[PDB]
Order: sequence, then structure tokens, then C-alpha cells
Amino acid sequence: GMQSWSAPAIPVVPGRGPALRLFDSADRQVRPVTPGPTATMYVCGITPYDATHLGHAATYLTFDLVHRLWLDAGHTVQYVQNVTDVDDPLFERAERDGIDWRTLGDRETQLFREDMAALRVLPPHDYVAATDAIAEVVEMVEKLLASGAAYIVEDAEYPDVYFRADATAQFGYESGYDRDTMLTLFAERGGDPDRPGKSDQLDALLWRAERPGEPSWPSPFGRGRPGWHVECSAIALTRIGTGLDIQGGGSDLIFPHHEYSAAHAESVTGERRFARHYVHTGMIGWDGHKMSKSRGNLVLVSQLRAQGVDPSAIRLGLFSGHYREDRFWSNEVLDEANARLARWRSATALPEAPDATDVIARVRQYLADDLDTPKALAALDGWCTDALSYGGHDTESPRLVATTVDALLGVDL
Ligand SMILES: COc1ccc(-c2cccc(S(=O)(=O)NC(=O)[C@@H](N)CS)c2)cn1
Ligand SMILES: [Ca+2]
Ligand SMILES: [Ca+2]
Ligand SMILES: [Zn+2]
Repeated sequence: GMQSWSAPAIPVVPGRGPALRLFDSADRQVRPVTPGPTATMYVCGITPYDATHLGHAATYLTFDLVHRLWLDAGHTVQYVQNVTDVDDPLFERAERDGIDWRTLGDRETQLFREDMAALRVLPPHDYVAATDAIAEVVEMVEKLLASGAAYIVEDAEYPDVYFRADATAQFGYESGYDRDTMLTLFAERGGDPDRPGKSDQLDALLWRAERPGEPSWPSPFGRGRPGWHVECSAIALTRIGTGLDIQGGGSDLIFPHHEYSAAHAESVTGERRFARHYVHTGMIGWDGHKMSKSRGNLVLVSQLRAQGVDPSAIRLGLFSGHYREDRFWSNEVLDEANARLARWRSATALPEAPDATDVIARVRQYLADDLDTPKALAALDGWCTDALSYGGHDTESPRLVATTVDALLGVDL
């Protein structure tokens, strides 16, 4: 698809640890991740404004660990990620900024590429802009209308196309939310529960009819533009198929976004479950809200880099907390990450060190146990403190620890 970014070198660490076990948002429990020879991952990409904030970084670094752990286990990986380059919040920001929405989106997607490369994040194999996926959205809305899962609303001026929330009997399995909770979150996260003519308040926009002052594309259901959830449903389905191991993204995507994107794909395919695991993570700003320029809580990766922060310290700072805990950035967090990075660099610069077999095995076990980076970091702290306090006589373990931290954590010592 679009140009993404360059991968760093990935060293190969001899040996293997346990297979990855991951919490599944849908079943609300840790379950084994069991891919075929090619493991498949779709992670919802950015809406291209506000650069790469630390919420972005926390999300895509978490899936970088999965990517890296799959490669460590010998899997081939198919990583697909989108860009929501046409989007109502994007239009709003562009109008507020006095800039064209495509100039804004192109510029911010480029800043994302640069931050992802600086953070040494492994790139997706297919990087797909929403505007380049219109045809696949159209093909799949055609299928949804043919089966009756979708309908055109009775509105001559604005004949929007909607997906029936009861098109699948299992609608709601991924979030587990009841109707009242869905109504609240649907309204506050882009849905239109009060739109006249819908069969159910929870019916989701599939194709928004042409409006004055809005970009539009041709289609057999009239000129318009895609709904948000069917964009990612169609990209994931057409690129990966039904054998999706992981659907991932930020915390707020549990509902409505991933609930409907799964329901759209299960309805067209007849399959019971779109993805085997649903994985959510992110990070709030200082005020407990998602990071946004208009809140004055926005911390950008490029800001940290301009202040002289090592990108590996950003990774370590984000990894100091578990991805399903409420992570928060602060000066204290940055300071411990800087001190941890310097400590690790000291030990891996030693002429000789104690055997690294146990700590590498322990790091692999902790990462395999629902990405327990706090305990993996603590195990490395312990090996480093033993090497620096008491020493050892393996001339290879300093480099071997550095290469493992590189391959598995993306941290460059
Ligand atoms: C609760 O804290 C959070 C909340 C949200 C996020 C986050 C992560 C990645 C991308 C985006 S996003 O807003 O840029 N884009 C989209 O959600 C769509 N393009 C998906 S298709 C937000 C992080 N931390
Ligand atoms: Ca290996
Ligand atoms: Ca010696
Ligand atoms: Zn998405």
C-alpha cells in the first residue's frame, strides 16, 4: 500500500521460550496465542493529526513486542495497519488549523513514519490509507445489502447506508457491553443514535451519503464516503482473511469500533469470530484524558527527541508499566527510564559478565506471559546489578544481553 518506514536490523537470539499468552478483551481472560506458520495482525492505525503522541507510541510499541516475540519464536508475520486519512475529527482539526485536510494528513503521516523509525518499531507489511480502500468498502457494503444485514435509510436527500446491529446474533461478544452502555459510548464516540429512520439506534453507518462541503466517492448506492468501522473491517478482511490472529488498537476502540468491524466481517463471511484475540492499550495524558492538542496534555515523541531523550528511553519508560495497567508519563518515569538505560548500557559494556542463560530465559517467559515488561525489566535490572557489583567471566554475555534486549524489546544499548 502506502510507503511505511524502514525496519531496523533484527538480531536472532538462539533458543526459544514459551509461546505467547495474551489477554483477550473479548473473552476477558488470558488465552494462548496460537498462529499458523504465518502469524497475522491488524492494528488500527492513526488518524493523522497530533503527530506521534505517547498514547500512539504506547499502542504501537505494545504490538511491536508481539511482532518481535513472534519473530523470536520462528513465525513469519503479516502486519497490516491502516491510516484513517479521511475522518470527521481530521476534518475538524484541519478547519481549526486553517489547513487542508490532505496537507495535514500527509504531513502527520510523515511525522508518524519518522517517529516509528526513531523508535525502531517494525513496520507493517501493508500500510493502507482509508481513501485507498474505498473499493473494498464498496464491495463489502454491496454484500451486506444483498443479505439484508444492511439497508438504505428512507431519506431521499441523504440516503445513508446502515448496518443492522442485529445482523449477527453474537453482536456484543467483543465488548460485553449492554445496550445502555453502548448507547452512551456510541453517541460519544462518533455514532448517530438519534438519526431519523434507523431501525435500531445502534445501527452503524456504512456509507454516508454525499453532503455539501464534504469529499465523496462514487458507488452503486450513490455518491458518498465510508463509515469508520467498515473501513478497518474491509482492509483487515481483504488483506488477511478470516485467519486473523490479533485485532489491536487503542483502548477506546473496544466499542464501538472493534465491535462493529468484527460484526461487519462476521456477517459477510458467515464466520463466528473475526479475530482470535482483541488487544487494547494506550496511554492517557497528565489529566487522565487521551492526549490531544486542544487539551494541552499532548506529549509528542518528536518533542522528547528534541529535548535529547533517547528513543530507547521512551520505550523503557513506556515498558515500565504493563499495557493493561493505567500507564502515565511523568518526569519521574523519564528519569527512571534514563537511569535504567544507562545502567543497562554499563553492564553490557563490561569486558565480561555472569552467564546470561537464565536472564534471557526469564525475559522470554515474562514477555510470553501477557507481555509482562515490568518483570522482564526487573530481571534485566537484576542481571545488570549482579554483573556490576560482583562481575563474571563470560566475555560473550554482555553482547548477548544487548542483542536480546535489541531483538525482543527493540531497545538499542
Ligand atoms: C485511552 O488512551 C488512548 C486512546 C487512544 C489512543 C490511540 C492509539 C492509536 C491511534 C489513535 S488515533 O486516534 O490516532 N486513531 C484511531 O483511533 C483510528 N485511526 C483507528 S482506525 C488513538 C491511545 N491511547
Ligand atoms: Ca529464534
Ligand atoms: Ca575474569
Ligand atoms: Zn480501525
